[PDB]
Amino acid sequence: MEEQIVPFYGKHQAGITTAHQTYVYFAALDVTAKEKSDIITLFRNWTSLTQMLTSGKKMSAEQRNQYLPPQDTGESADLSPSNLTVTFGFGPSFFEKDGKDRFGLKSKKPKHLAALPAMPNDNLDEKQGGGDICIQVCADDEQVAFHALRNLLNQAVGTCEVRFVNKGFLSGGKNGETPRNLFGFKDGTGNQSTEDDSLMNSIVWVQSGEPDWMTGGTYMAFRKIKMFLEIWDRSSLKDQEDTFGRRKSSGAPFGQKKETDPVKLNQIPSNSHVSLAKSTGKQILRRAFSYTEGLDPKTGYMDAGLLFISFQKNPDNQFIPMLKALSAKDALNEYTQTIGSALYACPGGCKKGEYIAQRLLES
Amino acid sequence: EEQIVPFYGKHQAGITTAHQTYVYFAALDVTAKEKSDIITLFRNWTSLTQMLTSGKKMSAEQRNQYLPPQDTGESADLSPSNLTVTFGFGPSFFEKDGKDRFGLKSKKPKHLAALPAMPNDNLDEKQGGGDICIQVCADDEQVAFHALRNLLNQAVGTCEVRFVNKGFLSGGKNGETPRNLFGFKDGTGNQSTEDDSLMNSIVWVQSGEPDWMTGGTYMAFRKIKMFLEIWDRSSLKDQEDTFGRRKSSGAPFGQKKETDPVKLNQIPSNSHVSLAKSTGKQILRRAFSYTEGLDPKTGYMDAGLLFISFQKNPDNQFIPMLKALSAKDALNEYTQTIGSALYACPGGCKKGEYIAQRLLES
Ligand code: HEM
Ligand code: HEM
Ligand SMILES: COc1ccc(CO)cc1OC
Ligand SMILES: [Cl-]
Ligand SMILES: [Cl-]
Repeated sequence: MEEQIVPFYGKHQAGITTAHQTYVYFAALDVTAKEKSDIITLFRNWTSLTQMLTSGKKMSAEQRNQYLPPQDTGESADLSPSNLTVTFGFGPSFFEKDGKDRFGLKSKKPKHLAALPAMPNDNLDEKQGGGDICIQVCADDEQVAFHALRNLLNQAVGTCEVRFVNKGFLSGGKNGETPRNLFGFKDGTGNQSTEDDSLMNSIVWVQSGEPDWMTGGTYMAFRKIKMFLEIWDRSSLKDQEDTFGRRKSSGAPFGQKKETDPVKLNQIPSNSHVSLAKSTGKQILRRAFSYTEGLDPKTGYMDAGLLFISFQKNPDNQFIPMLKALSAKDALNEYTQTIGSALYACPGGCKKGEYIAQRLLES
Repeated sequence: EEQIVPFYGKHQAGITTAHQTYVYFAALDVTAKEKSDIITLFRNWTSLTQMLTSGKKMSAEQRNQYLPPQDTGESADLSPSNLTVTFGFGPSFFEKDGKDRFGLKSKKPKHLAALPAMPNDNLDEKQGGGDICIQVCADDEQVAFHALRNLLNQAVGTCEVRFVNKGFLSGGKNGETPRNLFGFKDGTGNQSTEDDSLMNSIVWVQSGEPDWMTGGTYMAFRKIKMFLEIWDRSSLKDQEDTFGRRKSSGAPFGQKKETDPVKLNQIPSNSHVSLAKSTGKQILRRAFSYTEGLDPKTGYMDAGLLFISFQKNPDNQFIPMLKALSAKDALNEYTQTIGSALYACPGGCKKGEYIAQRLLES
C-alpha cells in the first residue's frame, strides 16, 4: 500500500468507520478538576498531541534542557503510525455527577446519554465501567497504541484520574477475511459496509435532534464480556454452531452457502445469538476486540473475552432493545458474562484549528 | 517471506530466532503421577507444535457434529507469523519437596536451581517457578495466543497452569533495535544471533551436562515491574545516566554510534550498562514489554519487562550480573522484580523424536 496514516481532522472522529485495526487500548477517566477552563485546556492539548501522534510527525527531541523530562516517552520513535486512531467520548457523569451539573453543561447534554439499564445475567464491576471520558486508541501495532494512550494520559495528570485501562486484539484474515473472535467465529459479517455512506449515515452518524457539538458524532456502547474458553472448547461443534446460527468455518447462516448470504430466520434456533439480534429489526456498528488478562484467580483458567464496542446514532432505538432481547434468552449466555458497561457520546469531528468538543465546552 | 520457522533441528527455535513482536509465556505444574503420562504430553505437544508452526491448517471438515472441534479455530485465516514454541523445565520437575517424583534426578542439569534471593526483590511465589515453561512467540498476538491455548488444552488432566504472562516488543520500521517502555534501545549488547561461534560460546550447551541438554540452554525469567510514572517525570539527564547510553542514538556516552564499544570510564559506575558489562560476562537477552491494565495498588498503569535471557551456564554468566546489579543499579529507582524462575531448555527435536525424549526415555 502507501503509508498507514489515518486523518485525525474531519467531519467525523476517526476510529469508527475506519477499517478495523489489530490492537486497542480502551481507557475511561474521571475529571477531578472543578473549572470548565481546565477541561478546555485538556482538550486543546489532547487535540494537538493526537494530531501529531496520528500524522507521523516525530518530535525532533533535541531537548534544549537536559534537566527537564523528555516531552515524549520515546518508545515509538522508530515505528510507523500503523493507522493509529484516537476516539473520544463523554459519559453521562461528565454532564451531571451525583445531582450536580459540575461544569455548566447539562443544557448541552445529548438526547440519549444515560447509563445502560441493568440486565439479567449482568455481573458488573462498577469500577470497570462508566467514566466521564473514554479514550479508544487503535493501531496495527500494540506498542504504537500503548505509546499514544500513555502520552495522552500523561497530559491528564492534574485534571483526571484514570478509572480503567483495557486492551484487545483482533486479527483479520491474511486475504482480508472477516476477523475471528476467540470462539473461532467470524465477527462482523452482519455489519453494513463502513464504505457505504448512506448506511453509515442512517446507522451511525448524528445529523439532527441533538446539540450541535454532536453533529457528525455518534454514541459508543461498551460491554466487557468475559468468554469462558474452557467451557466453550469442551462443547460439541453442534452446540457451538447452534449457539450462533452460523456455521463456524464458512460463517454462512444455517442452510446457506456463503458468509454474506441472507439469514433465513426459520432455519436457526429461536434463541441463537444471530436470531435474537437480527429479530429486533435494528442495526448497529460493532467494532469489538478480544482480550486476555492472564489466569483468572477465581477459576485457574485464562481470563479472556470480548471488548464489545458498538456505534449507533440513537442507542435507545438501535442498541438497548438488542441488549434487552439477548440478555434474557441468548444461547451465548451459557458461555459469557458481562462484567463492565458504559455508554458514551462521541463528539463530531474536529476541524483544523479547533479542538475536540469545542462547540460543547465554549460559549 | 513465507513466515515459517522450522520447529525441528539441532536447537529449539525461539532462542536465536529473530525476536518476534509478541510473546505468551506460561509455566505449568505437573499433577500427573506417572512419567508415562508426561511422555504422552510431550509427544502430543511435539506433534501439535510442529503442526502449528509449520503453516498446516486442520482444513478437514468435521465428521461427527457431536464432538468438540479438535482446534479452537481462531487462527484459521492467519499466517503462521514466524511462530516458535520453546519448552523448559524448572527444578521442581526433577525434585519437589525432597521427592524425585518421576525418577529423573540422575538426568538433572548441572546448573538448575531456584535463583538466589537478591536485594530489592519483591517476588510473588505464584508468579514464578513451575515444573514446565512454555514460551510462545509470533508476529501476531492472535496466532501466539491460539498456539498457547491449544497446547494448554492438551495438558488438561496432566498439569495445572501456574501463570500466563504476555508482552510485546516492536522492532524499528527499518530494522532498528526495538525499544523497551523506558524508550531505550534494548539488545545492542547481545552478540549477533547469526554468529554460530558466539552463540556456541554464550548460549548453547555442548558438554558437561546430560545428553538431553546437548544443543539446549538455560532460560532465566524475571518479571520486572517498570514504574512508568516515576520514569516519565524524570529528567532526560537522569534517564540517560541510569543506563550510560544516549536515549535517541543508543550510543555509549562519548561515542557516536549505537554499535560503538562502551567506554566504561565515560559512564556512571552505578549506571545499568557499567554494572552489567563489568562482570565481563555475557548473556543473550530476549525480553518483551508487558502492560496489564491499571495497578490497583497505585492507580497507575501496571507495566514492565518480561526479562528472558539464554545462557549455557547461569551460575557463571547470569547470577553474577544479577548480584552486580541488584544493590547499585540506578534502575532500582524505577523497577522492582516481582517474579522469578530458571528453567533448562532441552536440545532440539529431531524429525521422529519428541521434545525431552532423551530425558524421559525412548
Ligand atoms: C462475547 C459476546 C459476543 C460474541 C462472541 C458475539 C459474537 C457474534 C457472532 C459470531 C456473530 C455472527 C457474525 C456477525 O454478524 O458478526 C454476531 C452477530 C451479531 N451480534 Fe454478537 N457477539 C457478542 C455480544 C454481542 C452483544 C452484546 C450484541 C448487541 C447488544 C451483539 C450484537 C450482534 C449483532 C447485532 C449481530 C448481527 C446480527 C445480524 O446479522 O443482523 N453481540 N455476534
Ligand atoms: C526492566 C528491566 C531492564 C531494563 C529496562 C533493561 C534495559 C537495558 C538497556 C536499555 C540496556 C542498554 C542497551 C542494550 O545493550 O540492550 C541494557 C543492557 C544490558 N542489560 Fe539490561 N535491562 C533490564 C534488566 C536487566 C537484567 C535483570 C539483566 C541481567 C541480570 C540485564 C542485563 C543486561 C546486559 C547484560 C546488558 C548488556 C551490557 C553490555 O553492553 O555488555 N538487564 N539493559
Ligand atoms: C531484536 O533484537 C533483540 C532486541 C531485544 C532483545 C531483548 O533484549 C532480544 C533481541 O534479540 C535476541
Ligand atoms: Cl432457541
Ligand atoms: Cl519494557
